[PDB]
Amino acid sequence: MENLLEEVEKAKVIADEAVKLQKEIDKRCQHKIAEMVALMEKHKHQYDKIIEERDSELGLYKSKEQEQSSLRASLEIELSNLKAELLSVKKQLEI
Amino acid sequence: MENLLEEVEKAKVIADEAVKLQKEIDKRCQHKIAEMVALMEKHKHQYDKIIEERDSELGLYKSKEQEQSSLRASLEIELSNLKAELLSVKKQLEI
Amino acid sequence: MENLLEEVEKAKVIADEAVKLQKEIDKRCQHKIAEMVALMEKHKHQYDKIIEERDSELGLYKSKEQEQSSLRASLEIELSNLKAELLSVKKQLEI
Amino acid sequence: MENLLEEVEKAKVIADEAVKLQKEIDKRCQHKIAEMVALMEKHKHQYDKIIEERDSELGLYKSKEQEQSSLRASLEIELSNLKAELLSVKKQLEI
Repeated sequence: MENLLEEVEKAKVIADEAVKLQKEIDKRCQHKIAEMVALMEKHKHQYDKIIEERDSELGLYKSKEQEQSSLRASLEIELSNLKAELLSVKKQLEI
Repeated sequence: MENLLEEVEKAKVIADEAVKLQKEIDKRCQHKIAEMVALMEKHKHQYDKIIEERDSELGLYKSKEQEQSSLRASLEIELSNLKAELLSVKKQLEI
Repeated sequence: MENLLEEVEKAKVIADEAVKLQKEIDKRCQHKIAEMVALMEKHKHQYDKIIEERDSELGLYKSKEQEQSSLRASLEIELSNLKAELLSVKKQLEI
Repeated sequence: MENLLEEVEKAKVIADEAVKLQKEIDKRCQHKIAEMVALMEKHKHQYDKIIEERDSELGLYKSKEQEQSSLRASLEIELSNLKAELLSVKKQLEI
């Protein structure tokens, strides 16, 4: 009759060990998901930082490219004015 | 005297070709930056999607883990009640 | 006649300033590309680390899930053996 | 005496339902980990693609920047040669 009592005790112990082991498995999987979510968050914030910086970057880039284009315009006008004054002196000498 | 005129023309042509080549280089670098920014944006949005989904995930997970724990509680109480009634029958038989 | 000399000097100065400014622009764009490439490399290596770890993870997970399943099997067999011995005692008492 | 039989049956049913629910939870967590691993893999491969392309990019960039520098050198030499021939003509005229 202690047969049944011992068998119910084994049922209890088996159930307990199975439940604790499944809790361990579950927890480990949850922690993996947590750490991957955190890594993704970190990367996402870094990309946000870069994309927010690029607007100020473009403002500065626009200022500099405008100055660059103005310089090219000046250089072209100057080589043209020079070629013109040379065409003038050449004919003054043709006299 | 056409020496100077031709030399100023070469200056013009060299300047023009250098300016167009530097524009090509500049544009290519800008397009690389654009495409990398776009890739980063896509990844960032995907991470946002995942992290926003995980909250609903956790709501569902909580409901299911609560049901699970309630079931374990029921199983423990039942094996205990069973062992107790067996301890009762065993003594009733000891008579 | 110093007109032309001064004008050629201005051409030289304009060309020099334009070239240095375009070098600055170019360099800044190259450095942006560099830093973004480095960030991508860092992220890529981190993902490599995670994906290489997950194989060992799965080995451990398999060991634990096998133990879990064996425990469930034991619990089922035990509750069945118990119900059977109870069906036996019940009839022994029906006598 | 059917009390114990019914109670063992309830233990069996509770255990079965708890085990199936924990399997569902476990599976859902594993599938989340799978899908996140796959997303990370996709991103990692894309970064690999970009970083492998940038080497050919740099080869082309080097060719173009070398041509650019050669052009600047030509422009400088030409404006210098021009200023020199002008300094020559100016003195020939000073006579």
